[PDB]
Amino acid sequence: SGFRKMAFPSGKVEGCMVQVTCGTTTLNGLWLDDVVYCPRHVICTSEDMLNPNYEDLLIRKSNHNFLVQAGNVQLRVIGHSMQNCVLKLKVDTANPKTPKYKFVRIQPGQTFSVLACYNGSPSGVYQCAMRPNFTIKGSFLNGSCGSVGFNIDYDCVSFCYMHHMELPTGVHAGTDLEGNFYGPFVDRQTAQAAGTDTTITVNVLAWLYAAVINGDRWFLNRFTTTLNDFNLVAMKYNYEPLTQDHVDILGPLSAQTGIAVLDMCASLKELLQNGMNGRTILGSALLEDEFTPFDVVRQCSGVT
Amino acid sequence: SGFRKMAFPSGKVEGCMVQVTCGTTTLNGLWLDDVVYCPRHVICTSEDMLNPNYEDLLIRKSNHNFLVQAGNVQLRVIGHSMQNCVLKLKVDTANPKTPKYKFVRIQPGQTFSVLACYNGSPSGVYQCAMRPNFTIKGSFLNGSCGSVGFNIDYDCVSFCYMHHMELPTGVHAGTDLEGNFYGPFVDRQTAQAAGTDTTITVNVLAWLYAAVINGDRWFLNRFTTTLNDFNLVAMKYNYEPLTQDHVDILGPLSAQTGIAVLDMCASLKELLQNGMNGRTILGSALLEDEFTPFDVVRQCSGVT
Ligand SMILES: *CC(=O)N1CCN(Cc2cccc(C)c2)CC1
Ligand SMILES: *CC(=O)N1CCN(Cc2cccc(C)c2)CC1
Repeated sequence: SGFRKMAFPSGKVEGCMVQVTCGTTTLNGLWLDDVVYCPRHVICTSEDMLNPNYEDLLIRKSNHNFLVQAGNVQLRVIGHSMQNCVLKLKVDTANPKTPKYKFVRIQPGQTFSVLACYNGSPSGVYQCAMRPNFTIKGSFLNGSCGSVGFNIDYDCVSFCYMHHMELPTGVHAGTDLEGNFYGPFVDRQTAQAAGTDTTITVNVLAWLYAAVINGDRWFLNRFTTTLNDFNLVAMKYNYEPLTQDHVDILGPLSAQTGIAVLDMCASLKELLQNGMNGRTILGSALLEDEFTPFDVVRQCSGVT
Repeated sequence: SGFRKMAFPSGKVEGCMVQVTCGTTTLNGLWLDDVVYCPRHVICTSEDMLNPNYEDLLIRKSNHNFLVQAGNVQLRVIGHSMQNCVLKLKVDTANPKTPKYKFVRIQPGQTFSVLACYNGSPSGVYQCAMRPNFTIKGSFLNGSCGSVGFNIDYDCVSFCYMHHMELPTGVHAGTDLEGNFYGPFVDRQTAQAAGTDTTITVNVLAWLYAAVINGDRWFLNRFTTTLNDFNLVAMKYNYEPLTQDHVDILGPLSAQTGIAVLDMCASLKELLQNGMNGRTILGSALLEDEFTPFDVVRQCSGVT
């Protein structure tokens, strides 16, 4: 029993982190096989960051200008290329700690673990969600860029995020491992405002299911609703619209608890309309939206 | 910027987890050098758990009855002993992945990471605090026993917790790695109620400092207080008394922010007396007490 904001064990990713230095700029890289992936802004001075021409800046860089250190051992760079907003550095040595891996581009509302790193060294691990506005609410200081987000399926790491940017509002933007930004963001020191941070409705409902499974049941009421009726309330409260696909995805939690998805929708409706009245659910005084239905099943079933 | 509930990277501990099976009971063990540490209740049937005599039960067990598996490789048990509520299994092979380590017995209010494991396999990592009633609010299913809590100082893992028990109220009890329970709990299926779960005041104040550093400042007010005056309010709200030792420990956060500890006490006082009025601090609608002053400094300074 108990329900915690839980990250994947980070060991397999820890074994992949390196330091990348180009001139005076140091950030983190991800060493998989004989390729080191890092943000392309490693090649910039902060002077460059106002309006960098990455293709022009990269012409001035040779393989020997990319200093790649894995622990206290230097890797030999034998090629480099830009793919979107990441650099790929070819090294002469396959990472012996390379796990089974994939590169995935996640959807908004999907959760992942971040291994925060500085100078190629792991500092901590936490759980994030890709927000509906394609930002993430992370914990990233200067030097953290190139830190990655991932999911683990038994022995396979799916890398979904690399950290590139802090918006002036203190939220985070980054890329998949093909170097494509989530959302409309660019690796430029410019006016970039996030859109509406809407609540991930399917995640809240999953977490209400997690609450019932763990004995927090005070919010269960006598009501039901319809998708259309619920969605009128969701709109009013900046909640994502709930789709039949979302209902289908909650089916297993519905089955385990015997609470129909639309009945749990009606509980959520009353919580939105009435608030918590100073009560808590799984130790929270607000509705948590950074657990997926898959996350709730996993934590409630104990998958390794 | 941003502030997250952050666990230590778990790789060094992942390399230490094994499966221990005694007859039909399987839980987790911690393999350090040539010793596997696990809860002594591995030797019980659930029949035994009402009033087990561990010394008598252990007489019936030989080295060959303790099946220890590290990945899919079996370890040879060459000795076994009971120390308090843990078994120490001597194996013929030093764990090659043994990190620099210590065993520490933590104080209430201290935070640590848990690597939740099932059948010797890591499932997830989260951050806990030893509560003032010597319980922890964890996420532990059947098979999770022998999962450990730890802190990391650069390259040294300090193991502070092993998971043994769920109280009927769904909170968690366990031992240090000398097998001494935190609090008054016993490894017996009996009536064991937790005392008052008081709020860790010094941790709340640290997290208010973390909020100010990260731009959440609405709760800062025009007031100060005294330790004695604050402590009258702390008592009323089931907050731990604040000591001058706590004030001394907050000194660095005081210095960084230029907010006197007693001024931040007066902010906390008004928050206790007035509530959040539907506002949030670092994405929370309640006062977070599972970050130590050391944790706030680390996350705010980026230690690896
Ligand atoms: C994440 C990290 O380490 N950072 C330090 C370098 N910064 C460079 C930068 C890139 C893109 C936009 C801006 C404004 C700055 C990024 C943060
Ligand atoms: C943590 C875990 O894996 N558990 C399964 C075995 N249970 C045995 C037990 C020990 C002490 C008290 C009780 C009531 C049960 C513990 C939980």
